[PDB]
Formats: sequence, C-alpha cells, structure tokens
Amino acid sequence: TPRNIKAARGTTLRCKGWQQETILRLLENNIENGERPEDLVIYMNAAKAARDWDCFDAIVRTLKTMEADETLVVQSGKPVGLFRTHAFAPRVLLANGNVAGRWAGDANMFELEKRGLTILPGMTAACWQYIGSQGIVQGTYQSFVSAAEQYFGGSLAGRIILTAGAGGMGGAQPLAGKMAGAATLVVDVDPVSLERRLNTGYLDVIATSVDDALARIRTLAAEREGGSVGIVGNAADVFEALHRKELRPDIVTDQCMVDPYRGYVPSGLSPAEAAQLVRTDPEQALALAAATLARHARAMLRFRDDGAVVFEYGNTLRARSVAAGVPEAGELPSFVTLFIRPLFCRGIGPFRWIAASGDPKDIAAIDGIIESTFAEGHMIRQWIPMARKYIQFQGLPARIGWLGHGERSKLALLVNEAVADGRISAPIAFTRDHLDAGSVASPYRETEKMQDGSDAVSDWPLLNAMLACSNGASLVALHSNGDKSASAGQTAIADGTPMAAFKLKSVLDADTGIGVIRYADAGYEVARETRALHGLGIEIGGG
Amino acid sequence: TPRNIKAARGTTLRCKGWQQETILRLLENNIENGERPEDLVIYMNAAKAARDWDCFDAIVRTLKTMEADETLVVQSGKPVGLFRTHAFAPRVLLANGNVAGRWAGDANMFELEKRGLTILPGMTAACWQYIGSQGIVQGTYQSFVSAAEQYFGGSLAGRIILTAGAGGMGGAQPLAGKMAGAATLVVDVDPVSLERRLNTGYLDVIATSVDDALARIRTLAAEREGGSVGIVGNAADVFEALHRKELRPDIVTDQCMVDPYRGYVPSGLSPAEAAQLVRTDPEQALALAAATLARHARAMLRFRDDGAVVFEYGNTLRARSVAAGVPEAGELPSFVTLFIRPLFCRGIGPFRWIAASGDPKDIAAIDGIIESTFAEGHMIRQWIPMARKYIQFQGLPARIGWLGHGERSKLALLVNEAVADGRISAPIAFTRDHLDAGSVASPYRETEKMQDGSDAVSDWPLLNAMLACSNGASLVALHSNGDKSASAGQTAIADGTPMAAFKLKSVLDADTGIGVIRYADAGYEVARETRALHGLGIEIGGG
Ligand SMILES: NC(=O)c1ccc[n+]([C@@H]2O[C@H](COP(=O)([O-])OP(=O)(O)OC[C@H]3O[C@@H](n4cnc5c(N)ncnc54)[C@H](O)[C@@H]3O)[C@@H](O)[C@H]2O)c1
Ligand SMILES: NC(=O)c1ccc[n+]([C@@H]2O[C@H](COP(=O)([O-])OP(=O)(O)OC[C@H]3O[C@@H](n4cnc5c(N)ncnc54)[C@H](O)[C@@H]3O)[C@@H](O)[C@H]2O)c1
Ligand SMILES: O=C(O)CC[C@H]1N=CNC1=O
Ligand SMILES: O=C(O)CC[C@H]1N=CNC1=O
Repeated sequence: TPRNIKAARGTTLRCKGWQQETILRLLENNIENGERPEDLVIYMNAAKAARDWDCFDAIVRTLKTMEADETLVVQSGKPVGLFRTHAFAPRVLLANGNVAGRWAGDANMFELEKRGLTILPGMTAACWQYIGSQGIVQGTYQSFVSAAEQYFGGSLAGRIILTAGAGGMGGAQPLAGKMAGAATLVVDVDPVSLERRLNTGYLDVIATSVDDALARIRTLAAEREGGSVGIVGNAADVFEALHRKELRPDIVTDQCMVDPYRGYVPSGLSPAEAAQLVRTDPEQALALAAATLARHARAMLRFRDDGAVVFEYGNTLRARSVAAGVPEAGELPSFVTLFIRPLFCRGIGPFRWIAASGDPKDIAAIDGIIESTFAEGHMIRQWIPMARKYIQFQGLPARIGWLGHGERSKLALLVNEAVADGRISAPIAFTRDHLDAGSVASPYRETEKMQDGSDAVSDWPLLNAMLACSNGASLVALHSNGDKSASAGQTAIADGTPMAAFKLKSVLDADTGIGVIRYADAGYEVARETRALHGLGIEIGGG
Repeated sequence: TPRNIKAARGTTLRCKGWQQETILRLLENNIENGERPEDLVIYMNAAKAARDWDCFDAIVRTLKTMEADETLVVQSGKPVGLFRTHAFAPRVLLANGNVAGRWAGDANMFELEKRGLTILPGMTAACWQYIGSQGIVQGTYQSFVSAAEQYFGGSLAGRIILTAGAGGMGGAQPLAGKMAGAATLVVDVDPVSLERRLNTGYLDVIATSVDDALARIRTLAAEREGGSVGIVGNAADVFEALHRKELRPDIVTDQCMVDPYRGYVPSGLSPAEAAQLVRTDPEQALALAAATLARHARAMLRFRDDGAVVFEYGNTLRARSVAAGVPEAGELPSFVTLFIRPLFCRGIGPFRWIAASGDPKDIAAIDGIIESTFAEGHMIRQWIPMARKYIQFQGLPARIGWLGHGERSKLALLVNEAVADGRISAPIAFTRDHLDAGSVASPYRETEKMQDGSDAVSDWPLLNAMLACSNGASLVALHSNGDKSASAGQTAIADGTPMAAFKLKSVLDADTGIGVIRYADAGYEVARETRALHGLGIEIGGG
C-alpha cells in the first residue's frame, strides 16, 4: 500500500507553529514532486528525502511536537536528536552524505549506501528544498541565452539544440530550449520520463522514431520557432544515428544521470534491466555502462568537430567519460565556466521561494512585488513573465528567481511585510539550490579552473553553513557528493514576524556575502569590487 | 627581527569586550607555547595559527575593533569577512584545511599548502585552543594506566615503557609514563626537542648514549620508581639497538611526526637536512623516509613478538608503515580501541580551560571547585592532584580535565558563578581537543572499527559544529587533516554574565550529547543507556 505523500494545503497548523509547519510541508512537497516518491527518491535516481520510511515517520512526528526553541538534528536522513537551543537558532540541522575523503570513492560510497550507513543527498533532495523541474529551469534557460549571445548573434531562432536526459532535472532542458527560441531535441531511454515531462508542460511532443524527430525539428527550425521534441532511445545509439542522418545541431549538451551504479542505462537495456544488473553483477554493469558512455561521449565530440557548441551541463559526463577511456572528453567546456561564473561573481544564484499555503495567488502576489521593485531590463524583470507564461506549478506553488547580493534580502523583506499585512495568506519559504557562489566546492563543476587554482578548497561551504546557523536560518544542511564536492543549503521562512525580518536580512546577506568574498578571494575583479562596495572585506598588509 | 608573541596578562581590555579579548589572548597563547612560534607553527611540525604574519596581524586588528554582535570569518588561517550577526552567535567562525576529498591526497595537500591555498590546521593549532604539552598529557596518562590495568595487574612499578617523539605533543609521553609508575624511555632525533621537555618539567634526564639510557632505565625499574629518560637518536636506529642490547620493554608505542613531507627524519639526517631534502628533492626525501619508517615499524613489531604490548598512539604510524611496505604493521592495536572508546561512550573527553587573566590563582580556584564538587574516587578527583603536583604551566595558566556528559556544563556553570562574584579574576575559556566522542570522524584513529562499520561517516563533526554555532559558542571551527579525517572545535567563555550561563549550558550539553548519540547510533550499549537516561534519543519504528 502506497504512501502517496502530499504536502498539506491551507492555513491550518498541524505543528506547534508556522516554522515547524513550513518545514514539514517542504519535506512533504519534496516527496510529492519526486521522481520515485514511494522509494523516497526525489531526483538523480537515488537522492532521497530520508534514509527510509521509518526515519521519515519519526521526522514528521518530531516536527509536529517540537517547540520553537528546539532544534531537530538529522544525520544522513535519520533523526538522531532533539536539543533545546534558542528562538534564534535553526529548527533543523542536517548533515547528509558526508564521508571522510579517503573512503568516499564511488565504489565505497555505493557499499555504504547499500548497508544503510549513508544516503545520496543530492543538493535539495535530503534537506527539503526541491520544487520539481522548475528549480533548475532558469539556470538552464540562462545557459542557452548566454550561449546564443556569445556564439550565435543573440538568437536561437532557426537553431537546433540536441541533448539527452529527461529526468526530474534534465526534464527542464526541452522547455529551457523552447523558451530561448531553439528547436530543442531531447533523448531519453525511458518513455515514462518523456511522458512525465509531456504531462507537466516541459515537453511539447514525443517523436515516434528518429526520422520523425528529425522531421519535426527541421520544421521548427525552418519556421524559426522554439519548440521541443522527445525521442525514446539510448543517447549512445541515438546521437550516433542523428549524426548519420545529418541533424547538424548548433548546440549539443547532455543531462543524463551518468552514474553507472545509479541509473545510467547501457546500450540495449532498459532502466529495470540495468538496475537489476547493478544488483546481481555490478562488475558487468560497470563494464557495459562505461562502453555505452564512451560511445555517448564520442558522439558528442563528433558533433563538436563538425562545428557544434558542445558543453557539459553539470552531470559529471566529462570526468566519467575520461575514466571510460575518452581522454578528449576532458577538453570540453562547461556551462559554469562559459556562462554562470560571472553571475556568481555578483552573488547571483538560484534563489527560490515556496508558498506554504499551497495557494497560487501567493506566488502571483510575489511576482507582482518583483515587477514593482526591480528596474525594467533587470534579469528578474525579463524572467518573471517567462515563468508566468511557461511554468506549471508542481506541488506547492513555488518560483525560481535568480537574484544577487542584497537583492535577495530586499525581496524577502518585502514578502515578509506582505505576509504580515495580509497580501500573502501564509508563510513563504526562501531557499536556493546549492549551485551558488558561496555554498559549494566542486572541481568538476562549480569551481573548475578557479583563477587562483583553489578548485578543491572546501572551507567555503563549511563557512556558509556556519554563518547560516549563526544568522538564524530556519533549516541548515551540509551535503557531500562522495569525494567530489561539498555544499551547504539553508531555508529561511518569511512568516510576517519581526524576528523573521531580522533573520531574513542577516541570513541572506551573509549567504550572498560569503559567495562574493569567495570569488573576490580567487581574484575575479567584478567580485573584488562588489566586496569593496558592500564592505565585505578585511584589510591585509603586504598586498 | 622576531615577533616573540606573548599573550596579554592581567585585567585590562585592549578589545571592546571580554569575549573578543579572551579569543585574542587564546590566539596569542597558541603562539607563545608553539614549537616554532616565529613560523606560526604550534605543533606537529607545520600546524599553524594563521596562514602567515600578515593574516595574523589582520586577525588581531579585527578582534580589537569588532563589536559583540559581529562575527569574524576565518578561512584556512586568513580573515576574510566581518558580518553583523547577533549577540548569541559566535564571535569567530573558522574553516581550516578542508579540501574536497578526491584532491585531498598527501601529495596534493603538500602542493596546495606550498602555494598558500591551505594550511595544515591540526586540531587546536588553527582555532586557538592549544595549552602546550598539558593538552594531551591526561589522555596519554590515562592510556598508560589503562594498559596497566588490562595487562599488568594494575601497576607499572618495575615496568618499562619505550616510545619515540618528544615534540610539542609527544613530549607529554615521558611525564605521563612517570606519573603512571613506569621507567619511561623516550627517543628523539633532535636534542633541542629533549631539552625543551627537560626545561618544562616533562622529562627528568637526558641520556648521553644508548648504554647510559639502558643503565638509568634499569635502575628506575629495579627501584620500582617512575621516571623518564631521553635518548638522542633516530627511532629506527635506537629501537634496533635497544633490542640488540635486550631492553625487553613491557610497553612500546610511538608519537613521532611520521609525515614524510613534514618532519619525519630519515636515518642519518638531521631535522634540517630532512626539511631541505623535502624542498630540493622530495622524491628522494620520500624514498628515504619510507625506508626509515619501515625499519622503525619492524623494530616495534620485533618487540611485540618478544611479548611487549605495542600500540599506536594516534600519529598514523600504522597506515604509513603499511604504505612503506610493512603490511603486518596494519595488525597493531590502537590506544583508542584499547583504552579510550569506552570513555567516549560516556561523552568523556579532553575538556580543558584557560585563565584569560594569566593568573595561576584562577586555575587553583577551579581545581578547588572540582574537589568540592566531584565524588571521591571520580576520575577527575584522582587527576587534579596529579596535575597540581607534576604539571608546570606554559603560557596562560590552563588545566586539562577530562569530563563527561552533563559534568562539563556543571563545572562550567560553577566557574561562571565564581567569575561573577570575584573568586576568579577574569574570564575562563572552556574548550577541548577535537579528539572527542562527537567531534571527529577518523578511520585511522578515533573511529577505527566502529561496531557498525561507520568508521568513515563524517556527518557527525559537521553536526557538532552546527550545534555549537546554534547554541552560542564563542568560537567554532571545522578542520580536516587531508582526506583522512574531519573534526569540529568550539570555545565557550565563562565571563560571569547570565548570557554566558545560558551559552555554557546549551553548548556543552549538546557537545557531549551529540557524541553520546554518535556512539549509541553505532550500537555501544553504554552509550545507548546514557542516551536514553538523558533524553537524547528519537523513537524510530521498525526497530
Ligand atoms: N546542471 C545542473 O545544474 C544540474 C541540476 C540538477 C541535476 N544535475 C545533474 O543532472 C543529472 C540528471 O539528474 P536528474 O534529476 O534529471 O536525474 P534522473 O535520474 O531523474 O534522470 C536521469 C535520466 O537519464 C536517463 N538516461 C539514463 N541513461 C541514459 C542513456 N544511456 N541514454 C538516454 N537516457 C538515459 C534516464 O532514463 C532518466 O530519465 C544528474 O547527474 C544530476 O546530478 C545537474
Ligand atoms: N595521540 C594523540 O592523541 C595525539 C595528540 C597530538 C598529537 N598527535 C600526533 O602526534 C604526532 C607528533 O606530534 P607533535 O606535536 O609532537 O609533533 P612535533 O613536530 O612537535 O614533534 C615530532 C618529533 O618527532 C621527532 N622525530 C621525527 N622523526 C624522527 C625519527 N625518525 N626518530 C626520532 N624522532 C623523530 C622530531 O625530532 C620531533 O621532535 C603527530 O602525528 C600528531 O598528529 C596525536
Ligand atoms: O550535487 C551535485 O553535484 C549533483 C546534484 C545537484 N546538482 C545540481 N543541482 C543539484 O541539486
Ligand atoms: O588531527 C589529527 O589527526 C592530528 C592532530 C591532532 N591529534 C591529536 N590532537 C590533535 O590536535
């Protein structure tokens, strides 16, 4: 018998107070929007909201009975203690997925998870900050727009984007590409993944074959219209076929789950046969997945040699391809270094907010505060109309709205006032992905090729989490992805009170502040000037 | 021209308040007691108080001007930002030495430190919690006493302890062994190290040769008296010679710095020639250091085959010896699993406190509160007279006093009252090593062979640091030692105020609480009962 978790709607408390209730609803919202919610899996195949259902039930009970001056402590998805702290402390502290680095290799991480000692935490899966496919779509859209500005004269009309991966997060690629004007073709081996994008508005059409997809993409390109087409098939086989048939894409990227232990499908298997092979014969699953990934990466490089702009989109494809024997895949650029890093230098990152009421009018109210607040032509003034027009709510109504240093606390204080005075019906939860300037160390991705070589320095997310606790964030998390990266998340709730006014301002300005500091420290001049302008620095002699 | 840093004494503020002043004095005290203070090196050859002297000068300026509701942020020894937080937040957040695990190997850590991107933080070096050789001496003493209880009928009279390593931390072995009744022989390659122990009261006599050392040790053993003798020589050569000459030690351990990049001396070189070889030809320095370490480990194993109790004392000798080609060294037990783990199950760990005044009467006052507070026969009632009789103050007067869950906050509240009412002249700083139940993940040491296999799970120190911030610790740090371990430190200051009363109780009970939780989670029955008794648990079904 299925759980079918849904977040509570409306304005009735089941907990002792709105801070606790909002976090409960965020946890419930994660599972409501998850890719495999009956396994607690939220996205990327195995990133979970809780270690297991008994752990989930205990977390829920504790949120319903904890006081506003108590702090629940969660360890890799498992509630482990409830401490009396104080009103200005967080209500929940989480550390998920962290393993000392020498033993945090891929094989040992898989063993530890299989024995119940750890979970794959993702970024927003295990600390309850997921808002469905919307959470990533602004960054995927921004990446395509910036590609268009840098390499295609500022327009994707008539241009073709080819990608793979229509999962919980990759599912935003087809919509991102359509919004940016491109004829967008997404490959996924699982027809269920395409149907789920088709039903949530993220995909327009599912093709019946490669030939059919080719025809529909050429039509969109010839009309110079944005639209998206899905193909069912393995990226390795389909990318090869698309080259034989002369697709000639302008952009090629990929957002499959390429982890051979967790959801990469070898050529000729289904998702279920692959999961079963990992269970019964992992050495053969690994060999088969590497052979498919090698072809997959070679197909992208073949497009790159014909003239396509090929980049990695944050799924570790390059490093895993190099390990599977494609050394040239290590030479591919990344969306971060081509498009996102100059935004991080200004503290601009995937800020986001969730209506705890479940009422879409609460989001439309905040979209309205944004249009009265931010200058015309600002990034956010261009984005909110796109979101309004193209993005269907999933679970609790929520909005991705990238904003930068000082802008996040400005918006959150105006929302907190709007909660206090009745324009918004219930608290708003502010959070963000961990793909942000001051909250992640990740040499394969966010911090690849730092100007000063500090790629792997992970002091920075630890400081980000310690500041969030010290500033009164409602919920703070520290996550790792094996031995490859470390990140910090935090949630801060606008409940209309003055206490929340103080917290929203302290937390969010320090959250973007430490990111600006981090990039100024690396030597990025735009960050150094932002740091100086906002008084974020410390004067050190002998410079 | 040398800095010659000394902590300020007396009751005059140079900062805006006693929280800031106490932390300034702790930072100054670290360098005053450091093994190489003109290089900012505190102990283990390269663990530093600050990234460099310019960083140190900026930290000092900021401590003198920051307000009581501001938080200084330090990144691997470098001040990087000053944030407005609140009165109940920490005054200093530090993250030192952390590198994402895939790139945190020994060779890359050495490169990153050489380029100024990171520091070796030790545990108490980079977050200003060091009290000279006293910080480790209770744990070294406790280890010898427990060895005596388990293997020698409860007495070391007439017994011989052989060890190596008379550095800042290894220097406590000769005194620990003497206090426990043994004839204790310590080998060190550097006569300066022995002279410094001889001058601070940690070593009785320096031998002039192996033959001389042998004679003085046999005399102490025959009188059945405790005493210590130092030999100048390389452990590899001296341990071999001691076996040829038939020392027949009862206990053999080692506390050299065995890191070949940082202070392990190959056989036939001096400390200076070795440091120079690392600089000019590190591949040969590594080869020579491994050959010496192999012999060093084989000499210990030869004693073990004659019948000595041989254990590792926390310096990574086993793992580095296995890497140097001695696989049998991996089979040696460790002081943690033989002697310390049952203390961690009760939350008992290296708690410690420092008189900010610099006045020894403030320590004697707290020694007196302890003798009126703790039942006769309690561990601490046996230790304080030993400390009083054998331990010379270094720098600011300070006391190591291992205590367990609820005992630490009990003592700290009584001290805070004694500060409020004049028995103690100025604030007392409470802190601890990071070798503690809830504050370190370390498979080679503190968490080797956890009953449930969770050795490498490092969620726990991250939670320890997040709780310390949320509970108002004065100073919180997160440290790593390469890819091998992660730890959390915190300092909480008894300044006589009610605000400090609240903080001391919240911080310290959560600091020991999370350690008890951590061991109960692993299945240790004494910890599970402590967790139940103090209401630290969370009920989870399907158990
Ligand atoms: N770029 C970013 O900022 C960003 C954001 C979130 C997710 N990610 C990464 O994106 C990846 C995907 O995440 P997700 O949540 O969408 O994962 P998911 O598990 O929900 O979806 C992965 C999809 O890949 C498909 N797939 C697997 N092997 C395939 C193959 N050989 N050919 C074709 N399709 C194949 C599966 O059918 C599935 O639909 C992960 O690596 C995740 O870490 C990055
Ligand atoms: N067991 C514990 O709880 C504990 C506590 C603190 C320190 N430590 C560890 O103890 C070790 C020593 O720390 P420290 O602060 O004393 O270091 P240190 O650098 O101050 O002293 C190391 C000493 O080793 C000597 N030495 C080096 N190579 C030698 C050789 N081949 N033969 C003989 N002597 C040799 C040096 O002369 C030096 O005096 C480190 O690994 C540190 O991490 C463990
Ligand atoms: O942590 C990671 O590197 C992968 C998952 C994460 N990436 C983008 N968004 C997410 O939550
Ligand atoms: O962090 C480590 O493993 C070594 C240094 C540390 N050991 C004991 N005491 C200390 O401060």
